[PDB]
Amino acid sequence: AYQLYRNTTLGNSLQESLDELIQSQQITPQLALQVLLQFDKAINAALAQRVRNRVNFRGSLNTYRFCDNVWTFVLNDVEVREVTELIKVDKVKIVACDGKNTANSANTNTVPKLYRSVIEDVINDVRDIFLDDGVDEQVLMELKTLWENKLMQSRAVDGELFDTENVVVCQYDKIHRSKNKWKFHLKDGIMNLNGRDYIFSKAIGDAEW
Repeated sequence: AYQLYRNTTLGNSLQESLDELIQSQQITPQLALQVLLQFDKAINAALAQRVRNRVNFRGSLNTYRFCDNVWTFVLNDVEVREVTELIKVDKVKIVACDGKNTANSANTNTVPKLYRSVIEDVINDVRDIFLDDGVDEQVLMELKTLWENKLMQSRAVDGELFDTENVVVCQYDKIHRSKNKWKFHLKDGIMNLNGRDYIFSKAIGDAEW
Protein backbone atom coordinates (compact mmCIF):
# COMPACT_ATOMS: atom_id res chain seq x y z
CA ALA A 1 0.00 0.00 0.00
CA TYR A 2 1.43 3.38 -1.13
CA GLN A 3 2.22 6.21 1.27
CA LEU A 4 1.32 9.05 -0.96
CA TYR A 5 -2.28 9.47 0.25
CA ARG A 6 -0.88 10.59 3.56
CA ASN A 7 -0.55 14.03 2.07
CA THR A 8 -4.35 14.58 1.58
CA THR A 9 -6.97 16.19 3.77
CA LEU A 10 -7.87 12.70 5.16
CA GLY A 11 -4.15 11.76 5.62
CA ASN A 12 -3.18 15.08 7.22
CA SER A 13 -5.98 15.28 9.69
CA LEU A 14 -4.93 11.77 10.77
CA GLN A 15 -1.20 12.74 11.15
CA GLU A 16 -2.15 15.83 13.16
CA SER A 17 -4.44 13.75 15.36
CA LEU A 18 -1.63 11.25 15.97
CA ASP A 19 0.81 14.15 16.75
CA GLU A 20 -1.58 15.45 19.49
CA LEU A 21 -1.75 12.04 21.21
CA ILE A 22 2.10 11.60 21.08
CA GLN A 23 2.50 15.09 22.54
CA SER A 24 0.04 14.27 25.33
CA GLN A 25 1.88 10.97 25.96
CA GLN A 26 -1.22 8.92 25.25
CA ILE A 27 0.49 6.88 22.47
CA THR A 28 4.11 6.22 21.44
CA PRO A 29 5.55 7.59 18.17
CA GLN A 30 6.08 3.94 17.14
CA LEU A 31 2.34 3.14 17.54
CA ALA A 32 1.58 6.28 15.43
CA LEU A 33 3.83 4.88 12.68
CA GLN A 34 1.85 1.58 12.68
CA VAL A 35 -1.47 3.46 12.40
CA LEU A 36 -0.31 5.39 9.33
CA LEU A 37 0.71 2.05 7.82
CA GLN A 38 -2.80 0.70 8.42
CA PHE A 39 -4.24 3.96 6.99
CA ASP A 40 -2.17 3.34 3.75
CA LYS A 41 -3.92 -0.02 3.38
CA ALA A 42 -7.45 1.30 4.13
CA ILE A 43 -7.27 4.18 1.63
CA ASN A 44 -5.56 2.12 -1.07
CA ALA A 45 -8.13 -0.58 -0.69
CA ALA A 46 -11.03 1.88 -0.33
CA LEU A 47 -10.18 3.75 -3.54
CA ALA A 48 -9.66 0.45 -5.47
CA GLN A 49 -12.75 -1.19 -4.19
CA ARG A 50 -15.43 1.32 -3.36
CA VAL A 51 -15.05 4.17 -5.81
CA ARG A 52 -16.44 4.03 -9.43
CA ASN A 53 -16.37 7.48 -11.01
CA ARG A 54 -14.63 8.54 -14.21
CA VAL A 55 -13.04 11.89 -14.85
CA ASN A 56 -11.58 13.39 -18.05
CA PHE A 57 -9.11 16.23 -18.07
CA ARG A 58 -7.30 18.62 -20.51
CA GLY A 59 -4.45 21.03 -19.76
CA SER A 60 -1.02 22.14 -20.94
CA LEU A 61 2.05 20.31 -19.69
CA ASN A 62 4.46 22.64 -17.99
CA THR A 63 6.72 20.24 -16.07
CA TYR A 64 7.27 16.48 -15.97
CA ARG A 65 9.53 14.20 -13.86
CA PHE A 66 9.90 10.43 -13.15
CA CYS A 67 11.65 9.24 -10.04
CA ASP A 68 11.46 6.06 -8.01
CA ASN A 69 8.46 5.01 -10.09
CA VAL A 70 6.46 8.17 -9.29
CA TRP A 71 5.51 10.75 -11.95
CA THR A 72 5.04 14.38 -10.98
CA PHE A 73 3.37 16.66 -13.53
CA VAL A 74 2.48 20.37 -13.44
CA LEU A 75 -0.18 21.53 -15.86
CA ASN A 76 -1.68 25.00 -16.57
CA ASP A 77 -5.13 25.92 -17.78
CA VAL A 78 -6.73 22.73 -16.79
CA GLU A 79 -10.26 21.49 -17.22
CA VAL A 80 -11.54 18.47 -15.34
CA ARG A 81 -14.88 17.01 -16.34
CA GLU A 82 -17.22 14.53 -14.84
CA VAL A 83 -20.69 13.27 -15.88
CA THR A 84 -21.37 16.19 -16.19
CA GLU A 85 -19.79 18.96 -13.92
CA LEU A 86 -16.82 21.02 -15.08
CA ILE A 87 -13.89 22.45 -12.98
CA LYS A 88 -11.21 24.95 -14.25
CA VAL A 89 -7.95 25.57 -12.50
CA ASP A 90 -5.00 27.70 -13.63
CA LYS A 91 -2.47 25.25 -12.29
CA VAL A 92 -2.52 21.62 -11.07
CA LYS A 93 0.21 19.23 -9.75
CA ILE A 94 -0.31 15.51 -10.36
CA VAL A 95 1.63 12.97 -8.31
CA ALA A 96 1.14 9.40 -9.57
CA CYS A 97 2.43 6.12 -8.21
CA ASP A 98 2.91 3.12 -10.49
CA GLY A 99 -0.36 1.20 -10.34
CA LYS A 100 0.70 -1.45 -12.84
CA ASN A 101 0.99 -4.25 -10.29
CA THR A 102 -2.11 -2.89 -8.54
CA ALA A 103 -4.54 -4.11 -9.41
CA ASN A 104 -5.97 -4.32 -5.89
CA SER A 105 -8.72 -6.88 -5.32
CA ALA A 106 -12.46 -7.55 -5.54
CA ASN A 107 -14.86 -4.59 -5.66
CA THR A 108 -17.16 -4.20 -2.66
CA ASN A 109 -20.16 -1.90 -2.26
CA THR A 110 -20.03 1.79 -2.86
CA VAL A 111 -20.60 3.78 0.39
CA PRO A 112 -22.33 7.11 1.03
CA LYS A 113 -19.25 8.71 2.72
CA LEU A 114 -15.97 7.35 1.53
CA TYR A 115 -13.78 9.13 4.20
CA ARG A 116 -16.25 8.00 6.81
CA SER A 117 -15.80 4.38 5.79
CA VAL A 118 -11.99 4.73 5.82
CA ILE A 119 -11.95 6.14 9.34
CA GLU A 120 -14.08 3.20 10.54
CA ASP A 121 -11.80 0.62 8.90
CA VAL A 122 -8.64 2.15 10.35
CA ILE A 123 -10.02 2.51 13.85
CA ASN A 124 -11.32 -1.10 13.68
CA ASP A 125 -8.01 -2.34 12.30
CA VAL A 126 -5.67 -0.68 14.84
CA ARG A 127 -7.78 -1.56 17.90
CA ASP A 128 -5.55 -4.64 18.44
CA ILE A 129 -2.16 -2.92 18.16
CA PHE A 130 -3.53 -0.31 20.58
CA LEU A 131 -4.58 -3.09 23.08
CA ASP A 132 -1.18 -4.70 22.72
CA ASP A 133 0.65 -1.45 23.49
CA GLY A 134 -1.42 -1.01 26.69
CA VAL A 135 -3.83 1.62 25.17
CA ASP A 136 -7.56 1.16 25.75
CA GLU A 137 -10.84 1.92 23.98
CA GLN A 138 -11.06 5.52 25.36
CA VAL A 139 -7.78 6.59 23.77
CA LEU A 140 -8.79 4.84 20.55
CA MET A 141 -12.04 6.92 20.63
CA GLU A 142 -9.98 10.07 21.32
CA LEU A 143 -8.08 9.35 18.04
CA LYS A 144 -11.40 8.81 16.18
CA THR A 145 -12.90 12.11 17.59
CA LEU A 146 -9.72 14.21 16.86
CA TRP A 147 -9.49 12.75 13.37
CA GLU A 148 -13.18 13.50 12.69
CA ASN A 149 -12.92 17.03 14.21
CA LYS A 150 -9.80 17.97 12.17
CA LEU A 151 -11.61 16.66 9.08
CA MET A 152 -14.50 19.11 9.66
CA GLN A 153 -12.08 22.03 10.19
CA SER A 154 -10.68 21.51 6.70
CA ARG A 155 -14.07 22.79 5.40
CA ALA A 156 -13.78 26.08 7.39
CA VAL A 157 -14.11 29.26 5.26
CA ASP A 158 -11.28 31.03 7.15
CA GLY A 159 -9.30 27.78 7.75
CA GLU A 160 -6.44 28.78 5.41
CA LEU A 161 -4.37 32.00 5.27
CA PHE A 162 -4.01 31.67 1.48
CA ASP A 163 -5.08 29.65 -1.54
CA THR A 164 -4.62 25.99 -1.32
CA GLU A 165 -2.36 24.14 -3.82
CA ASN A 166 -4.29 22.21 -6.58
CA VAL A 167 -2.96 18.72 -6.33
CA VAL A 168 -4.01 15.31 -7.60
CA VAL A 169 -2.63 12.37 -5.70
CA CYS A 170 -3.25 9.00 -7.55
CA GLN A 171 -1.92 5.95 -9.43
CA TYR A 172 -1.20 5.50 -13.16
CA ASP A 173 -2.05 2.62 -15.53
CA LYS A 174 -0.20 4.25 -18.45
CA ILE A 175 1.40 7.55 -19.41
CA HIS A 176 2.34 8.12 -23.05
CA ARG A 177 3.76 10.75 -25.35
CA SER A 178 3.84 11.01 -29.13
CA LYS A 179 5.72 14.24 -29.93
CA ASN A 180 4.08 17.03 -27.94
CA LYS A 181 0.98 15.11 -27.19
CA TRP A 182 0.78 13.40 -23.84
CA LYS A 183 -1.87 10.92 -22.71
CA PHE A 184 -2.59 9.98 -19.04
CA HIS A 185 -4.43 6.92 -17.74
CA LEU A 186 -4.65 7.45 -13.97
CA LYS A 187 -6.59 5.71 -11.29
CA ASP A 188 -7.53 5.69 -7.56
CA GLY A 189 -7.22 9.46 -7.23
CA ILE A 190 -7.85 12.12 -4.62
CA MET A 191 -7.85 15.67 -6.04
CA ASN A 192 -7.80 18.92 -4.14
CA LEU A 193 -8.98 21.57 -6.60
CA ASN A 194 -9.85 25.12 -5.33
CA GLY A 195 -9.91 24.03 -1.70
CA ARG A 196 -12.25 21.05 -2.24
CA ASP A 197 -11.78 17.22 -2.31
CA TYR A 198 -12.91 15.03 -5.30
CA ILE A 199 -12.28 11.34 -5.81
CA PHE A 200 -11.87 9.21 -8.89
CA SER A 201 -11.71 5.62 -9.94
CA LYS A 202 -10.27 6.38 -13.35
CA ALA A 203 -9.09 9.66 -14.92
CA ILE A 204 -8.20 10.01 -18.64
CA GLY A 205 -6.25 13.04 -19.77
CA ASP A 206 -4.65 14.97 -22.70
CA ALA A 207 -2.04 17.71 -22.57
CA GLU A 208 0.21 19.43 -25.04
CA TRP A 209 3.80 20.35 -24.09
